[PDB]
Amino acid sequence: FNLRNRNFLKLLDFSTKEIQFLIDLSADLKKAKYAGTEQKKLLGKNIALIFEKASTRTRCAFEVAAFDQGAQVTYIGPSGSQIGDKESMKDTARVLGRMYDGIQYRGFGQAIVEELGAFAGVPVWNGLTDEFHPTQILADFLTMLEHSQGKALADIQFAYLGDARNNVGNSLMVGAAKMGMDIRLVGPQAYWPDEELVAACQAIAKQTGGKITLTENVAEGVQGCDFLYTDVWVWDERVALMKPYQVNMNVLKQTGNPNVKFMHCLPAFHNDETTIGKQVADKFGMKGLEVTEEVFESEHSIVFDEAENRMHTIKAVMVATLGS
Amino acid sequence: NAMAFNLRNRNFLKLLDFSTKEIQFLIDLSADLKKAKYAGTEQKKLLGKNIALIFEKASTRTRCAFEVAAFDQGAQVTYIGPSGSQIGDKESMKDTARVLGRMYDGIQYRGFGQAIVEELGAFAGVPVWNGLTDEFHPTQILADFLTMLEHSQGKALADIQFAYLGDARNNVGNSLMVGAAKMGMDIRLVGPQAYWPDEELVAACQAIAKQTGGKITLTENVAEGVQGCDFLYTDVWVSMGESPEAWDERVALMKPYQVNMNVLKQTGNPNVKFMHCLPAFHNDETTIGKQVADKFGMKGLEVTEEVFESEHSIVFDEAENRMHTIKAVMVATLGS
Amino acid sequence: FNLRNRNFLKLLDFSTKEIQFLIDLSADLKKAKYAGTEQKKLLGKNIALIFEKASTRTRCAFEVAAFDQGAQVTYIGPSGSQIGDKESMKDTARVLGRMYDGIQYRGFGQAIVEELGAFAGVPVWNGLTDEFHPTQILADFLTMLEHSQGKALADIQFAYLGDARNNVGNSLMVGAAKMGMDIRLVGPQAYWPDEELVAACQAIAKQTGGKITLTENVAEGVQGCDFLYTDVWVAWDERVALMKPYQVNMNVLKQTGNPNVKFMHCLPAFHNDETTIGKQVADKFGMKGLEVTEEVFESEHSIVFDEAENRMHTIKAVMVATLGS
Ligand SMILES: NC(=[NH2+])NCCC[C@H](N)C(=O)O
Ligand SMILES: [Cl-]
Ligand SMILES: [Cl-]
Ligand SMILES: [Cl-]
Ligand SMILES: [Cl-]
Repeated sequence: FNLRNRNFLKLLDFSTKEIQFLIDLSADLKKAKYAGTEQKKLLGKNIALIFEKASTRTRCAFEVAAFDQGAQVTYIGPSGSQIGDKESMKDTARVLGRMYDGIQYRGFGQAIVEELGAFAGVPVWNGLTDEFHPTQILADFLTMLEHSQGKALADIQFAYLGDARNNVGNSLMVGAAKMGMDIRLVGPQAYWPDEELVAACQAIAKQTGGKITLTENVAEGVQGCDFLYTDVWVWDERVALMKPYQVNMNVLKQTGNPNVKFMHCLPAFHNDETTIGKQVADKFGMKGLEVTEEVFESEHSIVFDEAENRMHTIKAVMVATLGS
Repeated sequence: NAMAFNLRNRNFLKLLDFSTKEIQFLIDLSADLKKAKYAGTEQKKLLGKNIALIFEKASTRTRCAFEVAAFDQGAQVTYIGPSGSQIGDKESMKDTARVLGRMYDGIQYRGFGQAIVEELGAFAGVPVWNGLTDEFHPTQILADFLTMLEHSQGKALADIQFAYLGDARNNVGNSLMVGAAKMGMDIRLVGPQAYWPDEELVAACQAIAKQTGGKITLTENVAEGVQGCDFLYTDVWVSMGESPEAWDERVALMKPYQVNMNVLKQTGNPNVKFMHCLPAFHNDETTIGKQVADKFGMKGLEVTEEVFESEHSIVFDEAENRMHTIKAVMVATLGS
Repeated sequence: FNLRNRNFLKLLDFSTKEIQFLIDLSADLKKAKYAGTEQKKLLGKNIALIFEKASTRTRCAFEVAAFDQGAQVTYIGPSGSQIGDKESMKDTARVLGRMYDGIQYRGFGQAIVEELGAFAGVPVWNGLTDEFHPTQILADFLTMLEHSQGKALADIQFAYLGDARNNVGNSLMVGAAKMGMDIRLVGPQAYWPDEELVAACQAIAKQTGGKITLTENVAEGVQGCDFLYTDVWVAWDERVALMKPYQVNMNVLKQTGNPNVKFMHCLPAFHNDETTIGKQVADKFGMKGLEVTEEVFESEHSIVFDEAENRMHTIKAVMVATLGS
């Protein structure tokens, strides 16, 4: 079975087995690249990559995945896009859909990409919107499976620390619900995900055997976790509020799990080697913000495997929807 | 096969640089490449060729059409955007042309004066293709003529009658007039006299038309202009690199030439089709189109939503044909 | 004999024979492309081109060379958010190194590219930093060889006129010392290269048979030269008055006493009124052309477009040598 010709707009649109299939495909494509046996399933296909806001990481993952599979790409960056100011999205979708075989869109509201998905007539893939970051969560779930000693996703427990009211938190929560996982959102109540979405995901989790806990208590939130995940907190008010949710070595110890792994979608502020991270940390007497250098660079840290897996999972999305 | 040989290594700077039969050859070639692509039998004639795409203005259709065409034909591309170049600021176009010509096998240029692209064409040493200037947009019109043929069962171009409404002296108007003269068509340019093409260009086209059996009418009278037309064509009333303050004094002047359902009815032709080079301002789903239309109490500018989305509209077929026709130009001039 | 897996960060990192090898490979690749016999050694490789500062010239040479060799490229152009603002270079290098097979960097301090080179895990190539422009000098040396009536580099004498205190002057001086050449830096004393780099190059030149001369005297500086080289001079008002005596004009060519002397320039050049900037500057001083006159630039002595073409072939050599298989 396949997702041939589907769009990839948000994980809400997919079943448990369909998400698993994409992850399994990602693993097979990864192995094949490393083994030099990769079969080009997108040979002769042309893809357009529309970025209304810069996202070099997502961009590079799409380009490399396309190139590996025999496709060619057109990158349209923030200044290149005429959409919404000079040309409607409906018109733009119909035009691009005539010339290209598939289209990636990274932008603002989910409603924009849904309209592209409705009008383009070829597969449309969401590289990130305000609401959702579905490609990231695929990469994360693949990374979890690679680092969990054969535990399936439904047997995994993880915590996301800090500000969960944003695309990454939203997508982790949906993904966890879908896959029957036990997720804890650990952070200040004001920054828990949207109540409507939580309610929807709780409904999903009840059918899949998943669990969703929202808590301000770090000890309770991380106890027993296989993975700990965080992201940047964006600052005076936010830092003071978020500071207790910093992932440091003590937090790892509080899991009680010597095999705990640490994940971060990146970029991370973990030391004074960025302009911004130094500015903030100095103003606040910190060394690293959402995560400490010690944790970020430890053997528990799997962030660069997670980063690499952006590419393999985006490759799976394109192959599944557009490959032949 | 003189024709094919005679196209090799040419620049594609304006349709004034091509014969009737050459234009027909490129259109036919476009149709052949369109069929082959759909059939999955396309033979790559630009394998190993590298093409530079210089864009001094914004583009969606023309950029993507060059990229896709190049990719389909085995070529690779380097896109240099409006922030990327600055030509003439730090480096002369003569120098830039000579440098790019040593590295690349073909160059596309979209920008300002026709003189600039002609200088590029003179100095590069490889084929240079005009993807739009202030004065001309020749690839557009190849796509438009292919679309007209495809939507005129039986008819050749010399049998077709069409009207262009609006700003007749913009690049698209100019090119449509040239193209119609070259192909023996009956073209009406319908819009205010202040925006008619340059009298020297008109004279040149009228001379061409007399030998092909074409007809060129410039008129401010909508009914005389559209009566009997097979196709009605328009474009946005202010062009790129005109300043946005031009809208203020152009909308009211151009408003009588809006393509609405009533204009279609005035052709007297129930099978009239509508064309537009795109982008179009036909509703409130763009910030600029809403703001301008609202300033005049309009809904849609040069074309109404009703027309644009009707069964008479063939704009997305026209847009797709941008790629097949660009492909033809590159294959003819650089292919082997 | 190979450079497989090496970075190409600066000519200081290479031996005389390694530089010669790269130049010979550039020549071979050039001949192969013209002959239609090129063999693709980067087939299937993906390369990232990071340009923190624009250069359409260097960019196009990397792209075309990658394309000819079967590679695919991702061009990442200049923005408000530079490497090190939001993400460390160490993190960026590691991520890009997992996705790509090779990485070009053009940007700011040499330290940045050295860090990228240390962390990426794949070959890293310097397309220009504040300190060094190594790919340019390889192109220049190939061009010199091609236009030298049978002479090797060690046999060549050349002068660089004007402002030498910058990446091009620095690289030309290193390159010349490495290859045993006789280089004259001809210009006002305040614009000679960094004194520490001069000292280091004088030490290299002593091992290779090279010669480095710094002088303000044009006649003495250009006497006997096979090539004359310059670059743009733009504190715009004060520089131009200082630099004006070092304009390459026909009289300077004649002062070499060499009727076969050739003129080189890394480009872009201000040689007339057909650029906004060149016209704006020249007009203040009643000049037509700044560092070079139109007459010299467009003359039969000028080899600037051969030099420009050679940016591609030499960049191709660097990628093939380090990443090819
Ligand atoms: N991206 C665009 N606005 N394209 C329209 C191109 C044709 C139009 N007459 C122009 O020169 O502006
Ligand atoms: Cl990103
Ligand atoms: Cl999602
Ligand atoms: Cl034309
Ligand atoms: Cl160097």
